[PDB]
Amino acid sequence: GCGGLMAGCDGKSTFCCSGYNCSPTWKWCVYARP
Repeated sequence: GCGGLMAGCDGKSTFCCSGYNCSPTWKWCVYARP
């Protein structure tokens, strides 16, 4: 659903809320920085 700032993601393809990005090494959603 909507997860951001160390939010539980669990999935390298899981999408966060908005502006966040799930990390495959930490399994959570944090700020995105390409």
